[PDB]
Amino acid sequence: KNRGAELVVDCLVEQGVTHVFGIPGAKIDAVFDALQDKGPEIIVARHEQNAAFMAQAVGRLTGKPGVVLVTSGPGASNLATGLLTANTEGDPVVALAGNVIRADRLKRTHQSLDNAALFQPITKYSVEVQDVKNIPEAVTNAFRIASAGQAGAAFVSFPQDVVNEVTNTKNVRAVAAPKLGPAADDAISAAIAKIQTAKLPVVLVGMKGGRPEAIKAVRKLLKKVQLPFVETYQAAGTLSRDLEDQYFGRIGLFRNQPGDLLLEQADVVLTIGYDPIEYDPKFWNINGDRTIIHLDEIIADIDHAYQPDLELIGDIPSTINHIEHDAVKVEFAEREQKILSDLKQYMHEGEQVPADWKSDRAHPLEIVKELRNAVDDHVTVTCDIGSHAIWMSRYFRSYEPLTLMISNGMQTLGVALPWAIGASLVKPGEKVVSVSGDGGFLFSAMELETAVRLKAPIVHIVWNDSTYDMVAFQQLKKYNRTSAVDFGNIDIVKYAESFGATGLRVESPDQLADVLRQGMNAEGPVIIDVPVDYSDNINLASDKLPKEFGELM
Amino acid sequence: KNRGAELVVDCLVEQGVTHVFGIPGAKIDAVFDALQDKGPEIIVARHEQNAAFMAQAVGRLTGKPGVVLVTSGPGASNLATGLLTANTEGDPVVALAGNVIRADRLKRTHQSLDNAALFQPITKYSVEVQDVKNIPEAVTNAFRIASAGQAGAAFVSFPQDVVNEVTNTKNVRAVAAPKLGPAADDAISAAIAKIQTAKLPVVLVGMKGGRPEAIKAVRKLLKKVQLPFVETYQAAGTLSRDLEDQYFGRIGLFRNQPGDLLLEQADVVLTIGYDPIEYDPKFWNINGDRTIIHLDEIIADIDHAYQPDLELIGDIPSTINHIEHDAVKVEFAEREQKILSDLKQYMHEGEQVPADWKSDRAHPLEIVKELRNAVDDHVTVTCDIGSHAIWMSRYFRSYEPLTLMISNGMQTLGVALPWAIGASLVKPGEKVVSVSGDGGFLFSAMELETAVRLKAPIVHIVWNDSTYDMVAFQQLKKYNRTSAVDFGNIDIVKYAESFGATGLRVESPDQLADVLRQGMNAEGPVIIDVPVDYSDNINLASDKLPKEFGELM
Amino acid sequence: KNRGAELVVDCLVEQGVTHVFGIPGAKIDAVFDALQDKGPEIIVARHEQNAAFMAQAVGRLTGKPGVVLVTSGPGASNLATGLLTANTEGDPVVALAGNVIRADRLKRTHQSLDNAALFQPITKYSVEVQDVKNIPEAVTNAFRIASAGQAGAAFVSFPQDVVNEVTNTKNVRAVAAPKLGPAADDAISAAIAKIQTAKLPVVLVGMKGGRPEAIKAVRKLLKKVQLPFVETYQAAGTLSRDLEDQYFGRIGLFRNQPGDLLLEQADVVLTIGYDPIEYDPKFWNINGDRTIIHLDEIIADIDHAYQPDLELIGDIPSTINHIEHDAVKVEFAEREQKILSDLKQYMHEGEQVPADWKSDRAHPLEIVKELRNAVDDHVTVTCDIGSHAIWMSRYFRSYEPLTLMISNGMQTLGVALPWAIGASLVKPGEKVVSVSGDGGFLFSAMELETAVRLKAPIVHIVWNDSTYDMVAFQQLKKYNRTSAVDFGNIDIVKYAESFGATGLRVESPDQLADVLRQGMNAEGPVIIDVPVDYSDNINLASDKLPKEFGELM
Ligand SMILES: Cc1ncc(C[n+]2csc(CCOP(=O)(O)OP(=O)(O)O)c2C)c(N)n1
Ligand SMILES: Cc1ncc(C[n+]2csc(CCOP(=O)(O)OP(=O)(O)O)c2C)c(N)n1
Ligand SMILES: Cc1ncc(C[n+]2csc(CCOP(=O)(O)OP(=O)(O)O)c2C)c(N)n1
Ligand SMILES: [Mg+2]
Ligand SMILES: [Mg+2]
Ligand SMILES: [Mg+2]
Repeated sequence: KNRGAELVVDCLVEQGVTHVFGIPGAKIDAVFDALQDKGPEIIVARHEQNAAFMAQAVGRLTGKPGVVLVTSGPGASNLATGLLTANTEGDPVVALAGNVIRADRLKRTHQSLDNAALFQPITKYSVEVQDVKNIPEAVTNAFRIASAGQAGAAFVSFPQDVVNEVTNTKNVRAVAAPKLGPAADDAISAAIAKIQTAKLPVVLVGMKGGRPEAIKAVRKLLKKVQLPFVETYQAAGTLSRDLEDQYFGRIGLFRNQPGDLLLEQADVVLTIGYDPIEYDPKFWNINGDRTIIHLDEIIADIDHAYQPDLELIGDIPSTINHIEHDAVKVEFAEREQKILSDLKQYMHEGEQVPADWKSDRAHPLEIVKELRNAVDDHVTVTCDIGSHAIWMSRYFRSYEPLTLMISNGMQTLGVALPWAIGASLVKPGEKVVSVSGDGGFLFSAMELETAVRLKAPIVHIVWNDSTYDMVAFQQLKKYNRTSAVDFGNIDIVKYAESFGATGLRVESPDQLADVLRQGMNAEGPVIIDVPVDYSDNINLASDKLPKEFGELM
Repeated sequence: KNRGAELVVDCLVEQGVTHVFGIPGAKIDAVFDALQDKGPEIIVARHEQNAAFMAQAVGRLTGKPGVVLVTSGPGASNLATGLLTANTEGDPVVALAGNVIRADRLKRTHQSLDNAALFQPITKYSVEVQDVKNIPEAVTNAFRIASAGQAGAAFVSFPQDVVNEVTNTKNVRAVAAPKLGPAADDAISAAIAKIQTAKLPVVLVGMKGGRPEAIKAVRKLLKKVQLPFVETYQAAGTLSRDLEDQYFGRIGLFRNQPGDLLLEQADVVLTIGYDPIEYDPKFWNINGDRTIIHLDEIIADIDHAYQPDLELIGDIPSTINHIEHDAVKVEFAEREQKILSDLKQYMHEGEQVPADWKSDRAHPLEIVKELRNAVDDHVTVTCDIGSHAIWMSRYFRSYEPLTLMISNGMQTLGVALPWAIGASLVKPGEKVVSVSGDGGFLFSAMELETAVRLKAPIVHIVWNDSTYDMVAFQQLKKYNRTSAVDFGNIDIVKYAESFGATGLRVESPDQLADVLRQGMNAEGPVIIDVPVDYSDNINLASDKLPKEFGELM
Repeated sequence: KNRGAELVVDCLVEQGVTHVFGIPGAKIDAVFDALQDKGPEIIVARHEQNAAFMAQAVGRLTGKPGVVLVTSGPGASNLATGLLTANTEGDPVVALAGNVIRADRLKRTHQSLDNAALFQPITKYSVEVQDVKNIPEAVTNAFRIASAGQAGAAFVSFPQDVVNEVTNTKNVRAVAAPKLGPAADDAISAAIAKIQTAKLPVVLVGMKGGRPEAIKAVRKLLKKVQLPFVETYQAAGTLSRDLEDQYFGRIGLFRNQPGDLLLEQADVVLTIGYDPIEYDPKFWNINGDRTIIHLDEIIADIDHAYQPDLELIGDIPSTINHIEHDAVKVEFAEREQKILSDLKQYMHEGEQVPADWKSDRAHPLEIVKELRNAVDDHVTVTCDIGSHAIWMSRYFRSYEPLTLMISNGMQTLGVALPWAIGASLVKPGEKVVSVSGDGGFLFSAMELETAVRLKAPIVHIVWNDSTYDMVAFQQLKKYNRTSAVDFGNIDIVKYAESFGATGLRVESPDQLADVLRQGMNAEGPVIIDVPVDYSDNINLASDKLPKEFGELM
């Protein structure tokens, strides 16, 4: 029809977008109309927050920007947290939003605000198009900027008259953002030299080390050089079953893990795609004096506790390959071998249900174990935020890239189920597993209607305790009292059923394996109610292990 | 304990705040701890969005800022829409949010962002406190600005170390924002003179004419001077059964109502507390030279279609009282009486179900009528956004200030149920009615747990059609096709039941009266499923009436 | 012609603007072109900064916004300090700036930036017009907001294509911002009662008390009730020769003046149009409980040291008149008479050159005295920032509204000379005196070419010491050493002459009176070089007086 709206759809077509997540409204209507003629499939969301989470999941899983499309005013403002989350967790997302006509842009008029100014602090790129001619340029740059390292959120606002205006404007080529080359040669050489001369060189795999191509490169380096390593939460899946012996767990949240003690003992740390948001360096880079090699697609943030002696800036997998090719196996002296062994044993003890445990409900580690054992390595598992997520982030092994998805920048409640829906669209023919607490579940559970409507093969595990627990035990640790953490319980089975989904319940802890398998074999979306005992949770913040290990040394 | 957190709580105590809506988190924990010792009762929300909506309703109902308290990062960013909606709909709200420690404010660290920069474009006042001493000043000023005409949102962010820091800083007195005097005497005199000389002076009652004290003054003026009048949606409740003959209904959305024709025929229009966001002056102030008198607490926005001949700026009720005191009854000539008379007849016809109507579902006007007949004058009714809300906004009579609440600034989906919860807390012991479509219902339906937890006597009416209808019929008018408006239906009765609420269904249109009454007579929260036939909705945007009236003229 | 540019000019004509200060450039050309056909006279500045200062002076002097017109990029950005200064000193200014065409607004292209975002934090109103039809609305609203209390800066940006676009858009009426009524009667009565019952009530005249209409009202109040009073620097001109006995000087900068001690001894303080930027309440409102009555056009800022017991909010002059009408003469008991008398003696001693003074250069007080004696009451005197301005702000009497202009919000160097040029344009045919130090002189001395071109009868007094002295003596008090306060001297006489102006020099202190008079009797701009001895400056910050009065008490 030659409107600005058609230019928007044309960009989405050129970009290879297959799904647009959105909710329509008057100001953005023409784009939704143009999408009836051609373009990506519209996935109708039940809340713009969830459309944004779904777009985030697509960006994380495909490396190409998830797309969310909304109307003016509350349509756009409902995107705030979603875009903020994607923008701090390395996920490319392009948001497209309506606004009032240019002529009324300054007025007190229905659903008008400064769209661009609102998204400026929470996006890589936030613009409003004020001439129909500029649409293909603004949108194309939005895609490129969202994808370029470090990937993030891009926001483009369209005044209603701009998307409705008839124009003879041409589209532009979807010029793909090009990758950087590997880090400079002298820097690669210096890193190899730092690793070979080290008493105990260790690898810290972070956010951008968790991409598939980076994991593949990391694995070769780890196997050849036989470096011990650790994961941040978003680096989950770096581990392969072959590397279990060199693996020292997931660091984060509280400094009391074997990975912390390993990092303390290292004299050289090679960090890969490390965004410190996942775990501030003031937590691990302590004790004193150790070499930091910072390997990433962008330069490091300088911190009191993070002053890289060496920066290898460039494309991450290429850089890792250069190191791998010329580095040789590292030989450990006996002192360090013993250290590695002890930490490995402490690690194994940390993963066990306590000897003095008895309960009418499952221990978190029982839920983790049974879940891991009922789900194939290749199945994508998404996780929400809370005490369950501490357990999952630490103890749920993952062995394939992008099969354990966690919000570890913004720690945003409600992401798990919509992430799973985004995942299922990206992985047709595959089950997707989502895990949340009961608090976070209701943040986005209305999107279960979307899952049912799509007949998505999603299995949602709700850890049921009836509190905002992650807040609660930290409150007890600081103040010895809780505040605003209690709510009533709902019937999760019947909630599921009211949406036309399947609802299951682990009625007693011994039924865990059977019910989980039943979910994996059920038709359509499943919600599983899993009662959990959280009395052991305060130990997630316990300082026993760093003290024990300190006495040993 | 004497922390910054105690200073925050002391301010709430001095402000006379009885309820704080919020969700705790690590960064804002100390304030929630301090609220255990004293201060307002904490209402735990199931989403910060709903906490903000609840605070908005308290603000609208009480004239004192509703208070919402949230943690850093996604805690704060989830407030965006809530605060924006309050900021543009005249509702005083104070938001208090946590942030990361000052030393790390610039870092990539968990849940960190420029809180103040984010809320700057969508609030009257958006600040971050960087010294514990400044807390009582920042908070007190936030309350005053939130309350001062025109009322809106204020946002205050606290870095974690600021609220945890021990200090001997003194509280400040809660100096209440003072009301203004009436508009200048000469402006009042001139306004009276222009009204007395008019062939057809009419009153347009707007957003700030909808406050109890303003409605009280407005009614005396209307009664004595015998002016025809019209309401904006947020002026609902201005009407008394005694003023029905002077009442030409609610204007808004589409220019096709008797109220539009009244305004066109007027030679003098007195607007009262008129925020043009409810209905742009370009829609009604057309086809002819006409005198505009702007009575408000703030100066007017100048528009092509709104250039006031006179501005009466000052305290609204006292200004109206000065006019009422010296104005006298207006005498209509026979020509103008017939105009008024004909418009009243057109109005009556518009409120009727068409004669050739037959359906297996309720007509929207049957739902409006039966609902109104089942609800006592004093009961607060909240409304959501959509086609249902158009029928309610036009045809649901209200006879008391603050008994029909509509989002007529941002038009935000999901407000109705959380608004009903806020209302129930402001008016303990009273039923509160909430009305939504099936689309908007799921935007906020998770807050049903809160309602059940409080044993709130809320009765929620769901208009069931299975689409985003308001978008849909407008798409058909423009494009002769819809886009992205379809979703599946959920079982509303079973949805309600899973929360421990009561679910009812109008299974056939003849049971509407009984089922409504059954809801009004139940204990605890009720959700009512009401099937509706929307085939007449397209006529809501029809130009038939202005055309018919044009020929008559 | 009927482009957007013509709509801009039509707005200036309707506003009654007689002078536009500006510098042309490609992006804003059309407006400058349109100004050749009709509208205000263009005054070409030699720097946009100075164009802003000149507009600020016009706003302060006329109460109608000074108007500045600049191009895109560095044209607009050169306005920052000027607008920031106007915006915090109560001066109405409207800035009109160009920008890049809409299509290229997001590009790296010559002179493009987000204009509106830049000016957002430093203006009352900062907007960009994106549709030619919106021009008349945006501009008219800019004038009203700049003028509305509290007056400040409004900024409007025009993309080049918007102002070059041919349009049938109509102008809008220049609807003048309406006056508020006085404060409410009950607040007035209460203030009168508190004043009558006071042992020692005093008036603090502030920024918005310095307007001609307010001073006029203030004078009646002070005369009838016989209240002692003090001025802030921007309240200069409140004094008349008849009120000298009730006059306790100008407060500000350092707490060591009779006015501070007066305020301390007072039990009731009526502040008038008080913006605390001129002197923070934490300096004067100390050592004891006292009643604060806040009289202003806007609500007060609540501070630890400022919690008004009463707020009288409304039109300032009317509110004062209402007080004056019903208040009666205050009777002082002997204790208070002695306090007042003691303070007048201290005040009189403070205005004298020390007896032990001997120097080969003038004492600051000799310059002040001689200048005052060489300048008629009506002549506007503008002042810069520095040690010279402390002497002037304290000791230069003014007897007429708007005849001593000081930057007491931002304290901006360089204002004096451009302010004098603005003044000379507001008051054609009158001499204007400008006073600066040698440091601030060069901040804006290039505008001397503008003064010479206009043949403006300006006499500029340069206090010559060869340092940034106000910084220097303050550095010595804190650190006992200076840093970066020294620069070389220029030949001020030759500087003046190179511009085609007259340069004079006070070669010895005894020629002070005659050289100044020689400047006042000269034709065209004159710069006067006056050597000054700053060895007594450190006493401006001396704590001597408050200690002596403390011992006396
Ligand atoms: C949007 C948002 N609000 C608040 C928080 C702070 N917060 C962290 S964990 C938590 C509660 C988690 O509760 P739940 O989902 O039931 O999981 P559980 O800890 O009980 O296993 C909250 C409110 C957050 N991370 N995100
Ligand atoms: C947060 C938000 N998203 C989108 C819109 C645009 N919008 C206006 S009405 C409507 C659909 C309402 O559907 P429903 O609640 O089922 O009521 P119905 O129209 O069917 O009566 C939408 C999506 C909006 N006003 N607010
Ligand atoms: C734009 C700007 N830069 C710096 C300052 C800081 N400052 C305040 S007073 C002063 C000294 C100015 O020296 P001068 O004009 O010669 O006056 P003097 O003190 O020597 O009389 C300075 C630099 C300022 N007020 N404004
Ligand atoms: Mg829980
Ligand atoms: Mg619907
Ligand atoms: Mg100097």
